[PDB]
Amino acid sequence: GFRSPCPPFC
Repeated sequence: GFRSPCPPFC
């Protein structure tokens, strides 16, 4: 379950 803005670039 990756998505913007997090995770994983938060």
